[PDB]
Amino acid sequence: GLKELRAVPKADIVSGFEGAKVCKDVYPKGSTKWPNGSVITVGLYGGTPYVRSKVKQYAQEWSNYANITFNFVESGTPQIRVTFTQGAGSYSYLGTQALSIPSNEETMNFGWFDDSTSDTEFSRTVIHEFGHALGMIHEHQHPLTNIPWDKNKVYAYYAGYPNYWSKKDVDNNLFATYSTTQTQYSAYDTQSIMHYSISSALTTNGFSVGNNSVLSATDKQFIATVYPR
Ligand SMILES: [Zn+2]
Repeated sequence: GLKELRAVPKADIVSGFEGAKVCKDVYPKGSTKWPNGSVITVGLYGGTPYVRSKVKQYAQEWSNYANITFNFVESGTPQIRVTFTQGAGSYSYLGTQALSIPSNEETMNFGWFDDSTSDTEFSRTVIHEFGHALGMIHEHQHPLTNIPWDKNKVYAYYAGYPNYWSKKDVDNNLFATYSTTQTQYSAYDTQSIMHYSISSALTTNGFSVGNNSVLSATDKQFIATVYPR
């Protein structure tokens, strides 16, 4: 199979955020569009056969609309390298930033899948992370109220693997970024698979915001414009 990746220190994975389904922005230590028509190699590291089959299943949905294909392989150094490290959050580098990640590290992680995971949850989270793998950013419609973060909790969550974000890192990279609307679309698309989920595990009111679980009309149109036939 694939050569194993360097080990995650499971002590750096922060405990006590059970059922926190957070997409983490991640940045390489230091254009993201793939060449059009690319066939991108993907390797899966760990996970059960069931979980790995679901990832394949939903990732490849993007190719219905984009002129990009994912070739799931078990040899060499795949271009996208997917782990299943529990509790680390889910994430992907953006687009061709994957190609900047050392070969012994992952480029994508799914932090909460198991063999009881719903089809909708696989669809939502897999398509979403693969959206970032194609270069899409979060859609975030900033609410009029502002977000009621439990700042203590937010600091604790983002302090560990993979970000290792200090308090100032969190204030600049998280609160600042998500204090205003963020979009890649002309009109906002409440339906986008790329919407940024705000977990109630990180807020104070029980406030949460969720993700749509399938590709929107706008998602389908945008990605075909980026990667046309
Ligand atoms: Zn995301």
